[PDB]
Amino acid sequence: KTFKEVANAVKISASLMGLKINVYIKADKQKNGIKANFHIRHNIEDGGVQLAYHYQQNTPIGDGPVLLPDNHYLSVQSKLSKDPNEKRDHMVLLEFVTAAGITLKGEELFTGVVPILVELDGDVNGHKFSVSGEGEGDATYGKLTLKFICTTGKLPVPWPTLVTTLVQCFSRYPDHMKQHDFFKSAMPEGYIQERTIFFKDDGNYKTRAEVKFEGDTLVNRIELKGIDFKEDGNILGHKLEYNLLTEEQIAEFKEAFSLFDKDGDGTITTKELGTVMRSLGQNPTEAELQDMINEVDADGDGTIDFPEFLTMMARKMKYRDTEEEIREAFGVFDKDGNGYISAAELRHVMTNLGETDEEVDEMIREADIDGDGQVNYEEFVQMMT
Ligand SMILES: [Ca+2]
Ligand SMILES: [Ca+2]
Ligand SMILES: [Ca+2]
Ligand SMILES: [Ca+2]
Repeated sequence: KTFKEVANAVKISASLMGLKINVYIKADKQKNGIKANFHIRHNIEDGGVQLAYHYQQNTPIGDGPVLLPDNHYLSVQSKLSKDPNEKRDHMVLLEFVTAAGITLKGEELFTGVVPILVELDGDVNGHKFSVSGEGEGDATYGKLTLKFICTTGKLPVPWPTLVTTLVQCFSRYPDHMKQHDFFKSAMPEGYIQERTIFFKDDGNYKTRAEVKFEGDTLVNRIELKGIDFKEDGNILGHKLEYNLLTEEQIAEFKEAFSLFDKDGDGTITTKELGTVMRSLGQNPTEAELQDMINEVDADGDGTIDFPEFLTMMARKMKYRDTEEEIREAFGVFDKDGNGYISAAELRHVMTNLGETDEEVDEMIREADIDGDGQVNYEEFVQMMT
């Protein structure tokens, strides 16, 4: 087992304990609708991550009865691409969205393929823009395919920052979760979707959208206002990467999986998760272990099977680690907090994980760029590439 593999297991253990990557939906009885919260992580060019914290409210347009759900989440897989024959400033989007997080007439409008139209008018720090999108949704699979054009010329913000704003009625709700689909229940009259999106260390978007059928088209009409942005920051300075899977990356995912799946049955149970977390000096309760599993447990059986684990690792490719998360993983090895992983510290962790003085020294010696016999933060980072 390499230093890289053990560090990777340590990061995934902390991710399973703490990372919240889903779209969390709650009933809002006062508004006869829902609230949601989630965050997005945008990759900054030449390294680092820009966090976008989303707060959402949805309220029905009509007086008809709607479904108010139990707490649950949407799990989003999105791919951004370019149309090689498109000269206009554009974004091609493919998304698969599935509801989970509940353990084991409007819906009728979504059993086939539904044309979509999106229209956005934006104003960020007084830079105005418009976007038009079209494509189709196939809620049977939770599938969206859209192409968007900036109709005003050059988009003054990165396309990725508009993805969440630019139709959750296309989400796939599993059969055991159909009563919890507010979005389809509000159709065809539709819903108002409002957000505030906080770009950490930068300004915020405020959005208001009407999502409803106009004939047999699902239309999303949006207004967006951004205030308090930095003209040279990551958004108005265009410093976010547009978009982002090797056999090697998959094999690394599997090596991590097999450290949790100690009985080799192809699933990770609360007991198995607990065993690893206790070995890294955490002490989660049964209820907390069940909540960790729930974040990843697509089928709601109460375990993480192998494909569930690989889906989570694939989705985590859009959630680049923050300094604070990497410092936390470093800290599991750097138990005395002095900024240096000693051979003693690496042996303590390796031992606790059930993996010779020469083998430990050898591991240090590989990561130890500066030759001091210890691993500092910068060397830890470099070792994980
Ligand atoms: Ca197992
Ligand atoms: Ca499962
Ligand atoms: Ca230390
Ligand atoms: Ca060193």
